[PDB]
Amino acid sequence: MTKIALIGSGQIGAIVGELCLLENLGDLILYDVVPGIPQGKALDLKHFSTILGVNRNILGTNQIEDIKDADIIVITAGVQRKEGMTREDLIGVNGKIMKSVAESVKLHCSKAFVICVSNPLDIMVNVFHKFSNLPHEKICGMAGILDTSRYCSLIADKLKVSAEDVNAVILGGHGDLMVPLQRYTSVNGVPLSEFVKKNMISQNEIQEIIQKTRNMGAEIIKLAKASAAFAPAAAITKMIKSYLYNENNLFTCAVYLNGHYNCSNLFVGSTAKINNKGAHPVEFPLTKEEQDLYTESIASVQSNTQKAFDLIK
Amino acid sequence: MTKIALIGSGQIGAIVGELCLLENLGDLILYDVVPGIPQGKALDLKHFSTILGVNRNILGTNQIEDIKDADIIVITAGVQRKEGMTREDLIGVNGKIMKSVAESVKLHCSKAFVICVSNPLDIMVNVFHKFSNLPHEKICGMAGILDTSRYCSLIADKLKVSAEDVNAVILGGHGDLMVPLQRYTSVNGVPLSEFVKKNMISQNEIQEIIQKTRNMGAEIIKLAKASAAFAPAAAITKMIKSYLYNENNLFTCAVYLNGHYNCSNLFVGSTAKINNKGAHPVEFPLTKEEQDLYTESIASVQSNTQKAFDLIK
Amino acid sequence: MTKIALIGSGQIGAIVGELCLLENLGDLILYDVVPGIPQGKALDLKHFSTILGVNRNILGTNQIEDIKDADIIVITAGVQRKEGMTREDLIGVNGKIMKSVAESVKLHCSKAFVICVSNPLDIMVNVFHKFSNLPHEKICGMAGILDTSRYCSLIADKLKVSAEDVNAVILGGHGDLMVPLQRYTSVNGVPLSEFVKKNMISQNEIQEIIQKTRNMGAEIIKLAKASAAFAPAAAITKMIKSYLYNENNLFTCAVYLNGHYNCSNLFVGSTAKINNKGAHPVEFPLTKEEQDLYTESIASVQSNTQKAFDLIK
Repeated sequence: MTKIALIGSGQIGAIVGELCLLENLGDLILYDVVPGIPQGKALDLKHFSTILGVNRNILGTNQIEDIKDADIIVITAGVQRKEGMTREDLIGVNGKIMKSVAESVKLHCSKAFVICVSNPLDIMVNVFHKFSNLPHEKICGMAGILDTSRYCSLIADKLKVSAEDVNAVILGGHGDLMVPLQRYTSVNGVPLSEFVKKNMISQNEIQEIIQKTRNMGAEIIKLAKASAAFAPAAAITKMIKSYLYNENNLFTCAVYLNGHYNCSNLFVGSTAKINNKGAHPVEFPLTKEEQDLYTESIASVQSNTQKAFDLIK
Repeated sequence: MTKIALIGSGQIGAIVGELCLLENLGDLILYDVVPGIPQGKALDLKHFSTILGVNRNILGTNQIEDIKDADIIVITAGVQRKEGMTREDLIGVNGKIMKSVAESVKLHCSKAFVICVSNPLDIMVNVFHKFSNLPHEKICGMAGILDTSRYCSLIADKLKVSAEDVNAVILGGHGDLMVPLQRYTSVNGVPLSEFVKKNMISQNEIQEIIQKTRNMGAEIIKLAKASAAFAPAAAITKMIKSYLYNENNLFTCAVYLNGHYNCSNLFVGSTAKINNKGAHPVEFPLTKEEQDLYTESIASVQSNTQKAFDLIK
Repeated sequence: MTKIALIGSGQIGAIVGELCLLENLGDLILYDVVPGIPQGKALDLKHFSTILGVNRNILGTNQIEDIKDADIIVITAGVQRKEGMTREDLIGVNGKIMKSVAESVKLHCSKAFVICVSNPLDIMVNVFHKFSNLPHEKICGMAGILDTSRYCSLIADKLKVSAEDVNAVILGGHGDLMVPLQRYTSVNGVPLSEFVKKNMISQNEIQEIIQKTRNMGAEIIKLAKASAAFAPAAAITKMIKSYLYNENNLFTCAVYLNGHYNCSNLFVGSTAKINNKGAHPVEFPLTKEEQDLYTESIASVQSNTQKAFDLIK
């Protein structure tokens, strides 16, 4: 009975649709602006479903009114960045597309939980909120779970351990001003600081890893000649799952801050729980230096969000 | 008989129109997309003309077909940057506007000489060339004359001399990668190097001046809460005069390079002569270090020009 | 050595400063209440000066004490009217600002010649006189030259002649009660009445022109979405020139009447000469009907001037 609507049928959207079919999360509605594309991917996904014994319904469509009564909405519509571009270079073109999608969600399914993915991520979440007229808890963007997977993946490689239980918090905008927290990084419970004391990893090796985590999005674009698709989709699916199954998991994602971390009235990457009712920020006690870094990231997201609103007229 | 068409009736356009009326350079056509604005400024400029005894014709219009048979075209249409923004942040919105203007010039007056001013300058000149179908010598952008005026103005102040005969060459993009050439700076003929030997100015004071020249555009935006208008207009007028009167003056402006300075197929800030036939680059013998700096500037302009073409689809 | 102080660094002030630099009339002191604005315009004006080979000094300031020893003072401080407003609607807010400026001039440079421009013009001149404690010949307001340029410009267009030597007298307040004098309108010496006899223009066409001249201020505001700036500045610059160069030109401007045209103890738009010693009214022989119209205008100015003094407590 659950309806999952994918607004954008590119790489990310299709793979999210694939993962949702693998876990039987819901019926799919594959939407795109380009005719034929969603209908063809929906065909391929039905045949996939038949081979793997999944039976959920899949509809490919160019009529956005088919999004009605979606429980979940995943928004990937928009242009992706090429080599040499920043995520912020898409601000003009994607802001306008995000506004249009917002307007469509507004009239067709105002009760949905909305996961935004178009870049630059944090900025586009703010745009969607502005024109959608949905409650702020019902809107978020995925980024932190991707950046955290990259940072944890690198930490795990340097320590010669499974990535499976390396956890971390990364705060801030999905961009160069991310703030990975060493204090909030653990290996099956054991703080990262214990591995520095044991000389298994050095403060310089960690700064290196933080730099690679920042540039990772660009590095994949350079190498693969396309932006990351699989990890983003997995991250999104994890947020969907936490919402549908009321799991109340604690992630980093772009969420409405409201007095948390000395910030108010902005969507930005932060620690949050996701459940039945949506995405809810949680404030943890930062050091001065940590909060300073986080505020600096918040400031960019503030500026660029204003820039985005301005360029929409 | 000469027709001067101002595509854009903001600050810069109006002042250009004013300066053109002061020197009797031609009849004006004031064009803008926004209804009423050009017609009102035209009324003001008529009254100004009556007080100062200038008698040229002035037409304010929203019909871009009135640009027919313009001998000169000055393009200021586009958005200006606000505090905190770079010129490059306008790339998305202005590239689209510049293309549209290009298309209009193409069908309505293909024989005009075209001075582009919309930011980011060098990049927007390349866009205009691409979609206008005009010869490359008939297109340029003003920037170097403005940057030079700033640099020369600061040099003059430090040396306690008249700015009147302080001349200089600044190569490269109108941006943070400008290359002011100390070797090609003189004070009524006397090279700048003579003033360093005489201890009237130091190498550090010069580097300070170069930095202020680079940031000057932003510094005026911060202070005046609007971008510079008088100096840009005067620089534009100087280039118009050099074309109309066949003066063959040697400026820096954004010009088609074609094997000059190891660069081909790009409009970028360079040394050029302007006459009856348009803007013609001239190559001077640079040192390795000078050319290295210039090539680095050229590279940005290359990248960002590609970016601009990409974002136009 | 001449110092010209612009009290108010908006559109008009800056353009006045521009025109003063073009003719080398004096060093500029750009004052405004708003921090940064004059300093930024002064930068732009220096760079303008450098391109055009002008070398006068230009100081942007928020310290009104920098107005000391100004030979000339131009006052544009104040709020401008928007669409649908009359000039008289500013009476409350501008009267207070004018008083403050008066007080500052009083203590910092009592020997200056003062050209007031804030609206409603005639009323604000009277306010400045009251609180400034300067001789009445050393104070005037520009308006007539602007209204005359408009009327002459329209008469020139209808007669298919150069505006260059169409001259006219317009008496009275800068407002709906202007009194253009047909009898005192000539085309290179030839009275307007000769062109009516020759059927080149009709009495109705003239009344039409007079109506457009009255509404012209509002018509620009409507079309350009801002009030006229180039023509007001040129008028101002003309009055500056006539004072500095002792020209003894005969204009219409707001001047202290003292038994002239049956009026005493009021600044109001009238025929005057400007020279070294200030603005001096001159009475010409009016007809009964002309004088009646003029007295009616003078009455409004009287009333509204009283209103202004009242609203200042």
